[PDB]
Amino acid sequence: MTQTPDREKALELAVAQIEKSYGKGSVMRLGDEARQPISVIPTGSIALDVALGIGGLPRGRVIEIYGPESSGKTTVALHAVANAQAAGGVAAFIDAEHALDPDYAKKLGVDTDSLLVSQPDTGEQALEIADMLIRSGALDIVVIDSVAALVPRAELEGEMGDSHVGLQARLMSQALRKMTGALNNSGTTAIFINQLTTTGGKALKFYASVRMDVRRVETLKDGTNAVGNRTRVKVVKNKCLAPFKQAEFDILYGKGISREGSLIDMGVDQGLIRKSGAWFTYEGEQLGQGKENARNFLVENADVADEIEKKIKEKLG
Ligand SMILES: Nc1ncnc2c1ncn2[C@@H]1O[C@H](COP(=O)(O)OP(=O)(O)OP(O)(O)=S)[C@@H](O)[C@H]1O
Repeated sequence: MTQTPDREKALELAVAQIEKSYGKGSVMRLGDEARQPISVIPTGSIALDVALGIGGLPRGRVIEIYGPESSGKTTVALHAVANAQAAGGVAAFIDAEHALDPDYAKKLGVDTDSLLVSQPDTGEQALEIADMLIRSGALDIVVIDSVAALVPRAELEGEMGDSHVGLQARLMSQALRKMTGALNNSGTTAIFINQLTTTGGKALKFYASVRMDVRRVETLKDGTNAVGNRTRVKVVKNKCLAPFKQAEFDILYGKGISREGSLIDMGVDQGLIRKSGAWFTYEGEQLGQGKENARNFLVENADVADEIEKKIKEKLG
């Protein structure tokens, strides 16, 4: 085929016709600029926000965060909550692990007091409770802790002959379908924490519109012991912007995600902040000597912090 121009035009209608029936994120080029909506739940880390493309989590979708135990998910999730919350939004927390610490959550910015919590007996109850709580069209964000802890009724009792094995993947399958509808039809985004899959996974893997692979990189040293960690997240799936994009941020013990720290790391890799060796400078005057001093600077001089964060959004968005 001695073609050339008439190709790019035909390929247009291809994609064009693909999206028209399968959705707008069905086909993409890893290079495509990202589409951008009105609502988006900031994750609390400008780095990851600019790796999700839309600058934060997508409403009306189902998000999946998975990875080793003690990676960062619940933090990354609780943050999403604090944001959705600080915008006058209401959130619920479906607990199947019984491992939430409000003091921490509160430090991150969660308004625990008005944080709706639920602790289901069986897995179905947990998902059925999340359903209506979703159909009310009142919740902004809902997070189910552990897709691996939602044991079906059967297993929880004595089981049945009929045909068992793989009761979750079904409990999930069924659930996910009935739910997907109410989600992308109410504007409530739902987060599913997965503990490192094949569990109830499969189902979710596909329904999920954004899949996050969270993992700890190093144990952030601090001259002393260990303030926080160096988490690395990678959107393995993302129907809202080109996927396979990754980000890294710090999680200070008891402090949570270091917004400021991200402000700096993104700052330098965007030319807005300079590095005169150990020295962190920003458009003239100095920020400090060493990322921590820098961070410690931004944390209090919160007035400038916002300036920098503001500009990075005018630079990429
Ligand atoms: N209650 C807490 N108090 C102090 N630090 C915490 C607390 N919960 C989490 N962290 C820190 O945050 C990081 C892990 O976030 P987690 O909430 O454990 O998320 P995961 O998403 O890692 O969670 P499991 O799956 O580990 S709860 C680590 O660096 C922890 O030290």
